[PDB]
Amino acid sequence: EVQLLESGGGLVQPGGSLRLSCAASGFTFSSYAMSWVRQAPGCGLEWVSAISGSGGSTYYADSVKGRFTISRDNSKNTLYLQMNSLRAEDTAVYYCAKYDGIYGELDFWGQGTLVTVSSGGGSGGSGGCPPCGGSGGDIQMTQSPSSLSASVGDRVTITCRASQSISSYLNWYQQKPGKAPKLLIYAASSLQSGVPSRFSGSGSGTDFTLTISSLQPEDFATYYCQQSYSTPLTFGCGTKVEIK
Repeated sequence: EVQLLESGGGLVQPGGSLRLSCAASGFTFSSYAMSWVRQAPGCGLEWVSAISGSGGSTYYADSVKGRFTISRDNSKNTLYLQMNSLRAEDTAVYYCAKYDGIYGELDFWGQGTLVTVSSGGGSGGSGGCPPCGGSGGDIQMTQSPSSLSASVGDRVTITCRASQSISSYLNWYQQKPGKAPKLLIYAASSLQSGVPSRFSGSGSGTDFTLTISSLQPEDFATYYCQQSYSTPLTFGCGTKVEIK
């Protein structure tokens, strides 16, 4: 079993510091880049930072540049996120994820740790949900529809549009309430091992589709697309598939 176990969340005061860790096991740690991905309460997925397998290259979303430091200890099989000058808007669950060097999908996720940045003066400082689908200079991911109502047995198709051509470096994830995301499709159309055959994807360039050929009860969840063409790795806003 691949295992990723995060530690270090908790309550922190604005301006304070936190150091997250993620202990890896069940795969050759130094053979994979790793990512941190966060999800503010009731919001979508936002990519935070990435580090190369050697540790020599690091990448950051612009909102955490200079405050956050990603690092790794390949002898200890541990990934770190040092977070300084924390802001209310950093409140989120933080996930570490293993990155695959060929297609760029995040194929295994930890279970997340909750970071609450608060001084008790109201929850409005967090700014609510951030702008999903990307920010300044990012590849924008437009996911449609935002929500849909369907029933067991229906065929449903979700679409995802990138602001530039990304060839087939597009991934789809499923997230159930209170759970970490799970990779469904990578490279636009390849099924991840263990994923039911009722899921399929297609497309290349800017336009992509995810189809569930027959909606089963366990498939009511939120689905996110994600481009892995270029850093910052952008997630769509998500489609919620709910019962009618």
